[PDB]
Amino acid sequence: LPHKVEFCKSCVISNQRPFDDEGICDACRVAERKKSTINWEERDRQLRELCDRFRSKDGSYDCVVPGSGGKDSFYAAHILKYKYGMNPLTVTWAPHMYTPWGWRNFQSWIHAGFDNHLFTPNGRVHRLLTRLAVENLFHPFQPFMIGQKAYAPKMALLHKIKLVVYGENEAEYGNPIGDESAKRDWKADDKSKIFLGGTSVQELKSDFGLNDNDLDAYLPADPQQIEEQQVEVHYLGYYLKWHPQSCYYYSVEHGGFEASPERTPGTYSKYNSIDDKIDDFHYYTTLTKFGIGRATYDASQEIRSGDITREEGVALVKRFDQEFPERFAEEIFKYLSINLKEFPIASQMFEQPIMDRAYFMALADTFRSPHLWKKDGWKLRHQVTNLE
Amino acid sequence: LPHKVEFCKSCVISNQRPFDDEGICDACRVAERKKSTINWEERDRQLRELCDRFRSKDGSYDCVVPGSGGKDSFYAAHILKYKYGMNPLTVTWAPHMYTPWGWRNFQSWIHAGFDNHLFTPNGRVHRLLTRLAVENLFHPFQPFMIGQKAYAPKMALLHKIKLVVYGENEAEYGNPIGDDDKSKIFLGGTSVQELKSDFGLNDNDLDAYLPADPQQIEEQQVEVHYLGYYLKWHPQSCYYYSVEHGGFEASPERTPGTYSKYNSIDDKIDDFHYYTTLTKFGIGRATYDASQEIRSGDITREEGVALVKRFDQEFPERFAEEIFKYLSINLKEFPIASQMFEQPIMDRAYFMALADTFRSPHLWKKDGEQWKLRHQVTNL
Ligand SMILES: [Zn+2]
Ligand SMILES: [Zn+2]
Repeated sequence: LPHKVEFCKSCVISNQRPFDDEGICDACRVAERKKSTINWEERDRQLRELCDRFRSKDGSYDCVVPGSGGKDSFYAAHILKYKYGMNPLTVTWAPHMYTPWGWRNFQSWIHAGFDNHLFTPNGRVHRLLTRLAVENLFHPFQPFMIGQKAYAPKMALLHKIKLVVYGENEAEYGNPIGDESAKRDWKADDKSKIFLGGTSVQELKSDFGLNDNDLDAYLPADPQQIEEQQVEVHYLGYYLKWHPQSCYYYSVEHGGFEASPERTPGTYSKYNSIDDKIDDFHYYTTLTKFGIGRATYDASQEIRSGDITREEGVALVKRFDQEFPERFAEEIFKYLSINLKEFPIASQMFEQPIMDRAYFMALADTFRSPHLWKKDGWKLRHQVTNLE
Repeated sequence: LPHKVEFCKSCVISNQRPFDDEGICDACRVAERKKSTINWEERDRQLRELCDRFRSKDGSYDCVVPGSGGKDSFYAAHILKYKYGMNPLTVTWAPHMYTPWGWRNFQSWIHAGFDNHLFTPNGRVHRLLTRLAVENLFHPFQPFMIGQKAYAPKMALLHKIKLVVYGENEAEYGNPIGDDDKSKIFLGGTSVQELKSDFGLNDNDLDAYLPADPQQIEEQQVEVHYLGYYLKWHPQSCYYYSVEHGGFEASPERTPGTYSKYNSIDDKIDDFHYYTTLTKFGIGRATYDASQEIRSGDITREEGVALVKRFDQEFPERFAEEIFKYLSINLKEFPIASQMFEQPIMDRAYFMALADTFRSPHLWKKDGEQWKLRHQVTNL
């Protein structure tokens, strides 16, 4: 039985996303606590000492910066190279489907002065795992994120680079390192012990025509090798005050970063996560499953940053959160389609291998919980509201 | 003093490209020798036990297939995986500038069932080295080719893969295998010493162009094989195969300087590459395409001659302006290197003037304001 929907009284987020005694999410408390307790000058000195520790004296890379060429990864790599005198190799786990602006931003990243190693996993395997994750979990990104989180550490192992810097805030407030990942390497020995897109590796090979090579790209970094090679993952948001709007204007100035030419569906923003077309369906699934769409996440980030008030947040959520993303829907349906030509085995496992709109909407219904949705000739039972 | 231009009597190529006693290029004789002496069934058997030797059982990659997702690299990876039961990692040294169809073909490659590791070198460094190679050698691809040739062996070392298979004919006919003072080493006609000294580069900027460590190659038993040794390589076959199995997309329009639509269509700078070879050697893209098709038996020397006469001297206008911008070394992106150039921002007039400085009078004669070739290939 699911929890009754309550909204946080600082941001516009709900308790459904996968609160304290004043009804405030941990996220608002961490942001507000950081906006008093953090001395950014002494964090700047810690960054300069970390760079001194790792900076390469020869012509080798001293730094791995993962990212898609979005405003955050652009800021991270650009400030590490041209302000802290680092030599980052940039590395990209490929999106499902490049947006035009997303591809231009990836190129602008490279053309700001960076080598880039882009890994694009087997497109057939990726589509099958994405379709399975949509069918089983209504979570297209589930397999993708397993590969993404593994990629940068594995790339540091391959190029024998020790330092990995993510252009985002730390996972644990106060700690610039993350290290938990070892539990991913164990998850194994058995058939139905490991899972991918809500399907066991055993049944992927058994029934969907996959082999162990098709899954090599998704395996986590070997923790023995990580420890052995002294690979350290750092979060640049620990060391530098991370402000998305600042990263946008910085990336426009120094890189020619291009915002989405039109408003991102489901939200009001134009420069948050704009490289992957399937991003649209990701926020539709979370909306369907948890009653909170993309405008909720964007407005919550902007309320904590101090760029908007909770009242403007509530107005934006009300206007945009329930918008369906039509622009790429048809390409995405084709991407999710498991045809006989490309998938001689896997295609037969699906009742409707070729996805259309009606099938996707029917599938969405099966993830729409009646404690969040009531029909109107659908509508949220509970929308975020302004404070009393 | 340069050699007087003679054309080969089998194909339509000249002796200027960087002949025997019947006036036949070595390339025509080697194609003739191959279409007689080669038992392709026995070459197929040799391929099957190259594959047996290297095939991986533990679900790791057992081979590296380099390429851009053009018809050849598509064929190589697709036939190795789906016919010879290999598990290739595909590997791409990025082009200067993706064509739209080129990028869609690279994606079609990945979506035919291949993991791909794409290396895109520092775009500023690449533009500066390409502009230098254009100024000094009239050879935009020179630094690109150094990096490209190094890439696949280095990738085999990184992923700890032993077998590298190029989707092309062998370099040496008959064998399928390939075998401190900064003012000594050169890149785009410029020494490493002067690149760092005067153009604002460091050792890291040039790391991507360094060759594979030969000690590491020998130690890890990395073998480069050429698939054209083992399989009868026919460009047009690779095209129709790649269309059938991958949705390979030809150029929507005829490639400038030639008649073809699916030979090397991924890099916009490919246009200027064939213009420079024409300017320096009197032979453009139609000469290379027609010569290949004459040896394959698909056209006669006379059709070749007609195609060279109509297409070889075409200037590639479609991407000219984007390429001039690509070669432009502005102050924002190159605060140091920009000042080294008399005209940092390239335009058409500067490119044409620079071309003139490479147009040798033993190959080109003026006719009013139109350059014409002193010697064009003839039917004979
Ligand atoms: Zn909150
Ligand atoms: Zn010849």
